[PDB]
Amino acid sequence: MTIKVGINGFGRIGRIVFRAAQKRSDIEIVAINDLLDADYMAYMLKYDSTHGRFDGTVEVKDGHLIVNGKKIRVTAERDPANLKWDEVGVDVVAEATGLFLTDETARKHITAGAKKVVMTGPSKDNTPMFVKGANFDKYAGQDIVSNASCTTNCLAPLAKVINDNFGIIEGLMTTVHATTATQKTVDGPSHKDWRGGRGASQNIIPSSTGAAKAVGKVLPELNGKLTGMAFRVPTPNVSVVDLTVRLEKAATYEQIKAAVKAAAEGEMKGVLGYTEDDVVSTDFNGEVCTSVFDAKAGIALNDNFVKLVSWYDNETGYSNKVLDLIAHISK
Ligand SMILES: [Cl-]
Ligand SMILES: [Cl-]
Ligand SMILES: [Cl-]
Ligand SMILES: [Cl-]
Ligand code: NA
Repeated sequence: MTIKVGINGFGRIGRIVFRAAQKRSDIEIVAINDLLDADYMAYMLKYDSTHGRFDGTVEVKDGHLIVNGKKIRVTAERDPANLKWDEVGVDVVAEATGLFLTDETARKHITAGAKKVVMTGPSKDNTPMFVKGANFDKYAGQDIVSNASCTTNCLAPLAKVINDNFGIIEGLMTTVHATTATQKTVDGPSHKDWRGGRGASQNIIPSSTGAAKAVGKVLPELNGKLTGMAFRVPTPNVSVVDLTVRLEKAATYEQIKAAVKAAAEGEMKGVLGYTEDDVVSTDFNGEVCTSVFDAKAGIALNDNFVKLVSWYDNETGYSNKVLDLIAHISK
């Protein structure tokens, strides 16, 4: 009904999740933790290069934050066991620091008073992952879950539809992805990912992403049938997937369009979108759907070998689904 949420990590996702929460009445952010002074969090919230100025009022009082007349407890604990979430009545924690993606590390929020935790990234251990449009129904009361990755949220719903209707024998996917915080402005160090340390604005950078393989986990029926890679390009936000699949049942492109459009207007409304316009990436900046099929962009070699294209706002879509998952596990 009215779920109290605590955000750990006020980075890109933390902040977009925060903004999306203002527009929902069933969820309230009541606390934020990060290694930042309240006055600086206020700044990061008020102004955003990609999504413009915060629609609302934000002031600082007594080292805490006041957003639209509500107190938000601001803390700067490095170790999550000290967060004392129960003091501000937190039901669920959105773990968004990118550092606690295992059960033992995330479990600390529960030790600190929170009832459940939602990792805003794919889990490094086998913490179960949930993707709206793919397997929310599979949630089974676990107290710690993952909302997977932004790319998986784009791919899973589309793949599910395609597979349910025509059967995916095998597929390879590519995502042309926007630049992110892990990259560098100019050629710099990235010991675990050499290419990733190259100047982001000057290059097309190949990168790895198990996101395609991870679909196998949220959609068991596709386990071992998909995999892929990514190219990081110089745009600040919004990415796109290029799924190339081989189908069991023959289907004309017109039939595929109809299948997706049906899903978008029906069962997967709000998750999977459909467009026939001449769109470009900026047209999805701010998009809430996690996957928006681009009918005109895709191409079919034949009734059984097709290349499908779907857009996604890697910050906004995912952030909204984090909230959707929080709401879902709180039923
Ligand atoms: Cl806003
Ligand atoms: Cl999983
Ligand atoms: Cl679902
Ligand atoms: Cl469901
Ligand atoms: Na709210």
